[PDB]
Amino acid sequence: FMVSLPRMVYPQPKVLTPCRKDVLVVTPWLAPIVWEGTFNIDILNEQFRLQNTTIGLTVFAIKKYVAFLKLFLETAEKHFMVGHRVHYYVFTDQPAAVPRVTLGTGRQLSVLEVGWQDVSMRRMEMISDFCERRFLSEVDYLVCVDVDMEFRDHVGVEILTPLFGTLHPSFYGSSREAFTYERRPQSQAYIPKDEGDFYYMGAFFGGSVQEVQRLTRACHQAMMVDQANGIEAVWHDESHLNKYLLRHKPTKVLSPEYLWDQQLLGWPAVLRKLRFTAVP
Repeated sequence: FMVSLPRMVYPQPKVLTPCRKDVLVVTPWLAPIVWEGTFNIDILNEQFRLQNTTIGLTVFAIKKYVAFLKLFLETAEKHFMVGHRVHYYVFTDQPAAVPRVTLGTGRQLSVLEVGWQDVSMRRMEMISDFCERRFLSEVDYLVCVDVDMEFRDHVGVEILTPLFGTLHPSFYGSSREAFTYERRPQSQAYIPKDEGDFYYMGAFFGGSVQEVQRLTRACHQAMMVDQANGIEAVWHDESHLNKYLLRHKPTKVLSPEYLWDQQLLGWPAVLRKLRFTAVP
C-alpha cells in the first residue's frame, strides 16, 4: 500500500516538449533510460521515502583493491542515496584493512569476510548462494558495484526498479556486432551477431532483492556449466550478465553518466553529469 504524495509545486511537464531530444530515453520494451533532465528527483524522493526504502550496496575489495575503499565509501556518503536508508556490504579478504569511514544517519556498514575459476564466480555465488536470506531481511533493493571507483555526482532513487543494468561507457554508441559479447556457441553466455540490445557493464547493476538474486543465481549456474565444459566467457561474469539481460529485459537502463571513465573517454556533451567514475 502506497500513501498519497503531498502537494508539490514544480514545473509542468510539457507533452510537446521532450526533456532530451539528443538521446534515447525509453527502450523498445518501455523501460526508461536514465539521463539527467528526464527525472524530477523531488517527486522520486517523495515516492521512495514514503515507502521507507532501504538500499543495499555490495562491493568486493580483495587483495590490493582494499586501497580503494576509503575514497569509494567517502564519496558514496556524499552522493549515493543521501536521505534514504543505506546498508553497505563490504566483501573482503582483509577485514582489518577496511577504513573506518564516518557515515550519515540511517546508514550502516557490514564487513563480510570471504575466503581462479572460483574467484571469477565469487561475486555471483556470494550474492545468490550465501547472502540470500540476509539481504531479503535487511534491504529492499540491491546495487552491485566495483570498488575502484568514486562518486562525483548524485546517484539516487531514480535508479531503483525491479531490475537495472548500466550502459558500458565504451559501447553506448556502438553497433551490436561490435559489442564484446561472448561469441562462442559452446558458452552459456553466447550471443549471436544479430542479437543484443545494449552492452551492459558488470560494474553497476541491481534491482529488487528478489530480481538480483534471480540474476546472480542464473549467472552463477551458467558459469558452473561453462566451467564443467572447459570454457570461460571472454568477459567473465559481465558476459553472463549481458546474456541474462538480453533474455530478461531490465525495467530501467542507466545511461553512461552512471559508469564513466574520464581519463579514457573525456567529457562528451551528451553527458550533463559524470556521476560514478573510474579511479585513475
